[PDB]
Amino acid sequence: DSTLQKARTKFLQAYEGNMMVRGEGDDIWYQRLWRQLTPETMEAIVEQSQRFLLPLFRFNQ
DNA sequence: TTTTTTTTTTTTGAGCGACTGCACTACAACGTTGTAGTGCAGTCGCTCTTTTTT
Repeated sequence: DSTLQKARTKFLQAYEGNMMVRGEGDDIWYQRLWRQLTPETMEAIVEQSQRFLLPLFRFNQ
């Protein structure tokens, strides 16, 4: 549960950044699809990133 | 004085302060070895209000 909460914290930190760094969610291409980040679309993005971005960190050294 | 065209994004926080690991000597227990304090280095939280006057 601790890693499942820290991953949600990192996802909310990288999607919507602080008041000094522009986050990834502040973009004209993501606001057209959804206006508010629902947890269902968040889990869909998590599943797609686990399906595709896994060999990025699997072969990293 | 006449006239020619062209579709590609990129970037952005760092100093303050603590936690822990590794080393190194000072000093007491058993010349050598275990306990304690300090310093250097890598890693990690955090954080930067409030508003209205013709």
